[PDB]
Amino acid sequence: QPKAAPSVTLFPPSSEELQANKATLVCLISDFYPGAVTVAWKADSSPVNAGVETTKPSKQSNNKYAASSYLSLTPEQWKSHKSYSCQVTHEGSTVEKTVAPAESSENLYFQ
Repeated sequence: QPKAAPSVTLFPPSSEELQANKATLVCLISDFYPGAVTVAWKADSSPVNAGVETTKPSKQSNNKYAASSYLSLTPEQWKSHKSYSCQVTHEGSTVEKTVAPAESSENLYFQ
């Protein structure tokens, strides 16, 4: 069970939660340590740490563990920035990603 570099994938909030004034970030993590990592997030200027849920990992076809984190914040908080970044700690290594999600998609509106 050697070292495994985790993946980083940021996704926009769901319309279901958005409509109700809510946004939950999703961080896809695969091919990493055996359920051993550090959950961390980064916002526009103010970095995040607490208020994030972590679901138990799961072995893959290659025995590689896969997990994901969820950030609990308002829809306006994320909407303030163009894209979010998910910090993934591994073997003493931390990396973040940045990508702006589609706009055409439905967002927080007057239900």
